[PDB]
Amino acid sequence: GKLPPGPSPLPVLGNLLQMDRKGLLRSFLRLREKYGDVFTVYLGSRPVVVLCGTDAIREALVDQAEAFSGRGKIAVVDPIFQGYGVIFANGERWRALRRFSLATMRDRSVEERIQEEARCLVEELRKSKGALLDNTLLFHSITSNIICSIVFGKRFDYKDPVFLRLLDLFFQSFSLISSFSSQVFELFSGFLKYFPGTHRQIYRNLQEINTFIGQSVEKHRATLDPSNPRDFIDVYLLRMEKDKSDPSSEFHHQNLILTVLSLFFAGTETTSTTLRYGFLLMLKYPHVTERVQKEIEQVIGSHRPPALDDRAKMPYTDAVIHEIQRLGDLIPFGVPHTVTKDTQFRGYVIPKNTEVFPVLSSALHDPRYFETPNTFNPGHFLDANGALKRNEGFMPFSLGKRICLGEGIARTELFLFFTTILQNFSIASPVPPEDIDLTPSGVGNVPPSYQIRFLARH
Ligand code: HEM
Ligand SMILES: OC[C@H]1O[C@H](O[C@H]2[C@H](O)[C@@H](O)[C@H](OCCCCCC3CCCCC3)O[C@@H]2CO)[C@H](O)[C@@H](O)[C@@H]1O
Ligand SMILES: OC[C@H]1O[C@H](O[C@H]2[C@H](O)[C@@H](O)[C@H](OCCCCCC3CCCCC3)O[C@@H]2CO)[C@H](O)[C@@H](O)[C@@H]1O
Ligand SMILES: Fc1ccc([C@@H]2CCNC[C@H]2COc2ccc3c(c2)OCO3)cc1
Repeated sequence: GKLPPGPSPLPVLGNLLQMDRKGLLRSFLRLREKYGDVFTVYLGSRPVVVLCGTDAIREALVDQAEAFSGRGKIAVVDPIFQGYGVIFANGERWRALRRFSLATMRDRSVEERIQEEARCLVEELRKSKGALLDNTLLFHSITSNIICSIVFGKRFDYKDPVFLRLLDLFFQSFSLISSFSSQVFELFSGFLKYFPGTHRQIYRNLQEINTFIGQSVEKHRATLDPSNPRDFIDVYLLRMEKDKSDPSSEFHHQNLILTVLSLFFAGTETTSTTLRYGFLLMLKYPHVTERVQKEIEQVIGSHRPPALDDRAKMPYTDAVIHEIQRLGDLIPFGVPHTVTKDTQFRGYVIPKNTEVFPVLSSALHDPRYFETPNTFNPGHFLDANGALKRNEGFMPFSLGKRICLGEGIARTELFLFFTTILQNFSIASPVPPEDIDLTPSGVGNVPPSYQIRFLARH
């Protein structure tokens, strides 16, 4: 057995010279062209196995789900997470935190917090009276507020300057994490960590968030009612007490800080940018947005708030959302995995702990599953009867055991925010549809910034 084929590497520099300067995603797509769907690339001196196309990614993450369930490190944030918290934990630590986190958030429901946030957002947008605005901040705020409501048992006002201060420096961290400079850090951190760069700024920002999280933990502990836990932090503190006699237990303070940080880290920016991309497509394609508001009117009407049960009756809107996520492609080369043991895969052997990237973009644009993969097309998700249809290339949340933990919540946000906004508002912008440019990144693709008006309807 051996590793999947790929370009021969240099000793310190790995496959530096066979990389493309546009970044990792582009580097991977060009190599795929030369080497096939499964290949090995050296990021500095680390071998990394790259998976492209729906079928190879499913063969790994679904057909050998356990083998492929390891988590690989992200150099720019590892000095913060250091293998703690739900995202970056491995083995028994991960299993315990993932089990605990799923059970905890799945119990005012999440749906209800979302409808309340959407109600707050609409009330805020109305105050605009159709003024031009950049919706970036509002979309960061609504999605952060869903996580806040789950973890801290509260939401924050849109104009709260302390919320906004922390929000700003938190979201600044995402742009930085996505930059070319950080991508270079992913390859050569062993050297570059000794010099100034984005990694110090990412570190400082996230540590400052950890400080605030730590203060809210103290405050929760001081006011705790063990009979009536308020939120994720309360429930976790009760688990710490329950496990206090087990010194092997994963429920300690560091896992708590870093699990809370993980939920904001994974659950805010992807959701927010999906919404922002969505509204950019809805300005580019008024006929779609018109059909979505027609379906809203038929199913929901103009008086009551959308509810999640509405989605089953709204295949067209559901299909529009699927297509926004697909074309959005917000995590285009996945989040690194590792194999948890020596692994046979398509006739190659992948040694234990080798890093693997599932290149979700190449599934999202797979021409086997999407007739017009580069064109916005809700028909990709609709059958001949206009009913929603599952699509095997649709894996924006990934697949298998590491599948997005927040998938259910994120989809509920997407549905209720898109539909609650479009129920109450129509949209316009200074840029005619024809000149709207959808090209982003890209460790995470970021849409252009744009101006929009929300025009209150009857
Ligand atoms: C449109 C919005 C979202 C998208 C497309 C998305 C996508 C992803 C992806 C691609 C992964 C990597 C899975 C893998 O390792 O292969 C992931 C992991 C994760 N996601 Fe999401 N996400 C979104 C929103 C959220 C939200 C709202 C939450 C929490 C409320 C969240 C929580 C997490 C967590 C905690 C992990 C680590 C899972 C693990 O390692 O077991 N995500 N998500
Ligand atoms: O002088 C400071 C005053 O502000 C306080 O507000 C608290 C709030 O009660 C408290 O809920 C808040 O917690 C901050 C949690 C950190 C949130 C970080 C996330 C925010 C959303 C985006 C992702 C990151 O911190 C504030 C710190 O001040 C209290 O309102 C006052 O009692 C206090 O006197
Ligand atoms: O990590 C060290 C921290 O120690 C204290 O906080 C601890 C507390 O010392 C520690 O008591 C607490 O664990 C208790 C959590 C739930 C208490 C269980 C109770 C159940 C009812 C019967 C009494 C016990 O965890 C906190 C997490 O920080 C300090 O308050 C913090 O400032 C300090 O950061
Ligand atoms: F589990 C999760 C981990 C990281 C996220 C990030 C959250 C913010 N927006 C970008 C998401 C992906 O970021 C990555 C992707 C691959 C990488 C990378 C960083 O550096 C080199 O290889 C989301 C969920």
